[PDB]
Amino acid sequence: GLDISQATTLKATLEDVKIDNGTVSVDIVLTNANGVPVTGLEQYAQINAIGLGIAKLTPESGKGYKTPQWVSYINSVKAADPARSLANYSYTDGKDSAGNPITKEVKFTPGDAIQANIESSCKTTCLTVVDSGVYRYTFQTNLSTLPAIEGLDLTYDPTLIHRITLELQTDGSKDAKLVNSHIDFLPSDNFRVAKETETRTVVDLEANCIKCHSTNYSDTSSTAKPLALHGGRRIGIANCQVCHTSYSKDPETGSPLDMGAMVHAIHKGTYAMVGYSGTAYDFSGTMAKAAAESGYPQYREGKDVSERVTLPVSIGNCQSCHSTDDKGPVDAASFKHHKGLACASCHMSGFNPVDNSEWLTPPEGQKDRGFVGNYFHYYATPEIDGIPGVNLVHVFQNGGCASCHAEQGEEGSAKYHLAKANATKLLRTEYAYKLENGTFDVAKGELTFTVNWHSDVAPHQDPKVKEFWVSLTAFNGTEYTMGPRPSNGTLGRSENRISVNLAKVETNANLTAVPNGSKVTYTLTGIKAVIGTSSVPYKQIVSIGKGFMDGKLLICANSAELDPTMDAAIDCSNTEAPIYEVIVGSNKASFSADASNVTARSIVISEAKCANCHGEKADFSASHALTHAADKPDNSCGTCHSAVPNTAVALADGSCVACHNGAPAHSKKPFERGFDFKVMIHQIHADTRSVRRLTTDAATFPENPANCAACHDKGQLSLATLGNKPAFLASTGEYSPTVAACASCHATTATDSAVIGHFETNGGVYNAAAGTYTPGSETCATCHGEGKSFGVDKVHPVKY
Ligand code: HEC
Ligand code: HEC
Ligand code: HEC
Ligand code: HEC
Ligand code: HEC
Ligand code: HEC
Ligand code: HEC
Ligand code: HEC
Ligand code: HEC
Ligand code: HEC
Ligand code: HEC
Ligand SMILES: [Ca+2]
Ligand SMILES: [Fe+3]
Ligand SMILES: [Mg+2]
Ligand SMILES: [Mg+2]
Repeated sequence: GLDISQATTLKATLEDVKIDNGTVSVDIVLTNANGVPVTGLEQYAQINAIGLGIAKLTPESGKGYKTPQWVSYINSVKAADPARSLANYSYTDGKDSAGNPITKEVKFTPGDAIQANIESSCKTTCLTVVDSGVYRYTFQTNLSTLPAIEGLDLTYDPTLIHRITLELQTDGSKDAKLVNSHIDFLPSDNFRVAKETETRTVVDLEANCIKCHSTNYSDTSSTAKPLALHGGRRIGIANCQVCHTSYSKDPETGSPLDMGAMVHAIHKGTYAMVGYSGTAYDFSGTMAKAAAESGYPQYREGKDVSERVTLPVSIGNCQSCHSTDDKGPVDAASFKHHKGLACASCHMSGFNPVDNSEWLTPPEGQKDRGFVGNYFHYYATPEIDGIPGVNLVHVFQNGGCASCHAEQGEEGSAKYHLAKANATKLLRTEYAYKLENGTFDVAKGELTFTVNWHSDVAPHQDPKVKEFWVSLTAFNGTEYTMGPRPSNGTLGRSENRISVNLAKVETNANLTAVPNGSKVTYTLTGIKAVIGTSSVPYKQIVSIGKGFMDGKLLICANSAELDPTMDAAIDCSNTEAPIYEVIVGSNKASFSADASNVTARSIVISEAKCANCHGEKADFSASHALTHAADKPDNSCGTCHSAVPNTAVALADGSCVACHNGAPAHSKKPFERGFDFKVMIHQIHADTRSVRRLTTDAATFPENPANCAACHDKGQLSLATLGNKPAFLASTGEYSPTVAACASCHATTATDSAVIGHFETNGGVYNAAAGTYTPGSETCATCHGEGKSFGVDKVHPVKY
């Protein structure tokens, strides 16, 4: 009491107990959710797995500090399956400068390989009940009778910190009756629990991975996507680390299984390897491309997986995964120290000591540092590096050793990796500004507003300010509407938006700036529109007379400034240094007839949640690269199309919805790739968008898209006023607001006419003629609003 077969939850800790003579054993305390010990395991006919592993944490040395690494005592040499040993291939991608197609090559090194593993085949056979719920595992594996493996030192050493892991699973259970636990200890100190500061953690699931990954292991829905590997049984980092060691490899490809090398390459979209049952897992998507383009008979659609990982931050954004704020692992700084496979996993993509065998020999009369060392020291170039434009050899020759080789508490290559992110923070603080409310004299066509700038050197006088965009958008109090595309006007070519570069006051005849210390008052004139049936520029700005103003300031920063006590900002016309751009947003101010506030548009998503995956203050100019991207936002087509820059900053306050709303202007897309913000964002992240503008690859969303709480906070989906918004008029017809929201996943076309009829029965319109919907007519909220009978929070797999 209580019997395993009536237990609904298991919790286990193998925190307990220890070994001698090479013979290892450990106690497993198996209990309830509440903590009633579960009895009868050792007899149980419904056990799926019981696995235990053990490993020592060996030290490493070289120039500077290098972190310790796990060695499993349990290992074996695996041979490659001949028919699943992947062949080399190539594929076309893009054109060179002459306009000729570029061919890329992907290369492998199939061959026998070491793999760390655990003890899985024993199960109950190794168990002796010792107490209520408390079992005892003695390893079949003895530390003394371990078969030698070439290159690997497997000798037992009680002075080194040690790990044992448990994976335990019953009744086919993906969560409730699944456990991974582990114990680290120091055998020599009578097997005492290791201090956090003694073992090796490096990354923590919650501090480092959860910002993007789902850990809803029990998720039953069709779109579940929890981070649980190997049939669903492996979920804890501490467990990964025993098998995914620096020496393990996939024999079919030569790919490393080292945890860092594997994790960097997966998220960079370069990793490929063959796993259980000969399934090829290609994280680049290029295998499927090659198969399509020239044949590749080892790729089997519907069994092998070849899809490009689409990471929502830069692979250079280390803080996404490695803590720098001292609230993660105590050994978090491990990422600052050189380690061949880690460094190579980004900078040496696609190279190997067989196809790049020259790099095994240093240049004449230089020291041999191994394959990776020699690349970093001698052979790397900007044209070939895994991060294009990077020059490692120049840092070797010119930047001093402490650039990569770090003593404990030094920065090492982190000085290069975090430099732009750090300077970005400082410059956003230093150039912070406030927009005051504007006074719009509509009959005069004149908007006056004041910027509270950081100093008495105004934006147009500061050569480190590349551009300083302020955009104003009409807002009628219900929802933004872009409207039809007008003919061009002096200030822009949109009915509802004007963007003006305040840094170019001296050459803009419509713009005046009057400084008063730090405060600069700007007067923009020529905002005039004849109101009738025709589309004309500023038509809504003029007829509504009010709305919002948003700032997007671009500061030029010096990419060669690495010392954080120096000034990062640099004169934009400087020619020595490569320059990168720092973005500084603002408050969202109002404009109106007397400069009083305009009530804020409702907030229906969480800024912080977008930032979990995209990082803080992500920029989306590059999302506007397809069409008229080089047109400036004060100039004709660029008013809407610009990427230089796109003039929105924040994600949750409706800045994007100023354009991405239910009334796209011209060359309209159909619903199934529609322009309206909720429709677009739902379709991208749920892979229901028929076509993405800039890539043929579907987003690889690391959460469950039906987990509404990935983006929405509790209380944001009441749906109470949603039916009062304007319908979304797509190319072919219009869709009422709640319909557009739900059908973006549920019905991107009229495939299932029961769903469509459900919409039409309850006040909804779906691909109807323009003007059919009357705001107010949808009655969706009564049943689907949060907390109702079929509430969006009850019916989807949410985790708030
Ligand atoms: C206003 C036009 C709407 C819209 C846009 C939706 N609903 Fe409903 N809905 C209700 C019930 C009882 C179900 C079935 C529940 C179940 O089988 O578990 C549904 C189903 C849906 C869906 C899912 C359709 C699909 O199979 O993909 C969608 C997208 C949807 N609804 C949207 C209940 C109600 C109501 C109770 C009287 C009301 C009113 C509405 N729904 C209104 C709307
Ligand atoms: C030892 C029992 C393992 C533990 C614990 C974990 N993994 Fe693993 N994994 C292991 C091996 C030997 C292999 C290669 C198999 C081969 O055929 O050569 C892998 C493979 C992966 C992969 C590649 C994709 C796949 O084959 O499914 C991934 C992404 C992976 N492993 C991840 C991973 C994670 C995150 C783990 C902790 C939750 C983890 N594995 C534990 C062996 C073992
Ligand atoms: C998740 C998508 C990551 C990003 C982005 C970066 N790193 Fe990483 N890194 C990650 C993991 C899961 C690990 C393995 C930890 C382990 O159990 O081995 C690492 C490891 C490294 C290491 C090696 C650390 C060590 O073995 O002690 C280094 C040197 C490293 N990472 C550097 C690094 C840099 C510079 C990054 C930004 C440019 C970066 N990593 C990103 C996960 C992820
Ligand atoms: C990054 C651009 C580096 C700079 C600058 C320097 N070194 Fe380096 N070195 C680097 C790597 C990635 C490696 C491989 C490490 C591995 O685990 O494979 C090496 C190797 C060495 C070694 C061997 C011992 C070791 O620390 O692993 C030595 C002794 C060494 N490098 C010396 C060295 C010196 C003297 C440098 C300044 C003139 C120097 N390195 C710069 C990366 C980089
Ligand atoms: C991807 C997760 C990486 C890992 C692993 C490593 N580095 Fe890296 N490196 C990466 C990026 C995205 C960049 C460019 C940074 C930028 O702001 O543009 C770099 C750059 C470097 C540099 C500077 C190169 C130059 O300025 O020309 C060095 C010296 C460097 N990287 C070294 C290095 C070492 C030694 C690593 C192992 C600890 C290592 N990198 C891992 C991305 C990634
Ligand atoms: C992780 C669970 C995410 C959450 C939370 C948010 N986004 Fe996302 N998004 C994610 C991925 C993996 C991708 C694909 C990235 C790629 O390179 O293709 C995206 C994509 C976007 C895009 C499109 C970018 C492009 O095609 O140019 C947009 C505009 C976007 N995401 C916006 C966005 C918003 C506003 C979110 C909060 C409501 C948000 N995302 C959350 C991963 C995740
Ligand atoms: C008008 C001034 C815009 C604002 C403000 C925002 N976007 Fe936009 N976007 C706009 C247009 C005219 C286009 C068409 C394509 C082009 O290159 O001009 C787009 C397109 C997008 C897309 C394309 C997605 C796809 O079809 O797969 C994305 C992902 C996108 N825009 C994102 C986006 C975000 C997140 C914005 C707020 C930061 C945003 N846009 C503002 C016009 C305008
Ligand atoms: C805002 C008032 C716009 C201005 C000014 C111009 N365009 Fe545009 N365009 C706009 C939208 C919202 C869209 C997407 C419609 C959708 O439903 O997704 C477009 C589309 C195009 C296209 C099609 C390619 C595409 O990215 O979808 C083209 C070729 C195009 N726009 C050209 C174009 C030109 C030449 C303009 C100046 C004469 C111009 N656009 C202005 C919105 C707006
Ligand atoms: C977004 C910025 C991420 C963070 C932070 C981390 N991961 Fe990730 N991971 C991300 C994406 C977009 C993908 C592809 C889509 C998907 O979820 O399948 C992944 C994938 C993985 C995998 C492979 C899963 C599989 O198919 O076998 C692994 C093993 C993985 N990610 C691990 C992982 C770890 C350990 C992280 C913290 C150190 C982590 N990721 C952070 C996006 C993001
Ligand atoms: C991030 C990738 C999202 C996930 C996951 C889900 N939604 Fe969403 N939603 C997203 C955005 C960018 C928007 C528009 C935001 C804005 O400022 O306009 C929306 C909007 C909605 C709406 C309209 C709500 C309203 O305006 O009153 C609804 C009804 C909605 N989303 C529903 C919803 C459901 C039920 C989800 C889980 C199945 C869900 N969303 C996921 C972004 C994201
Ligand atoms: C993508 C992010 C979605 C949004 C937006 C909406 N829904 Fe959804 N919904 C989505 C998925 C992938 C699923 C399947 C979940 C599962 O457990 O397999 C669902 C489920 C439902 C259901 C269940 C009943 C049914 O007949 O399917 C209902 C009733 C439902 N969803 C309603 C609904 C409404 C009203 C939405 C707009 C407010 C809506 N969903 C948005 C994915 C997404
Ligand atoms: Ca394999
Ligand atoms: Fe035309
Ligand atoms: Mg002027
Ligand atoms: Mg564009």
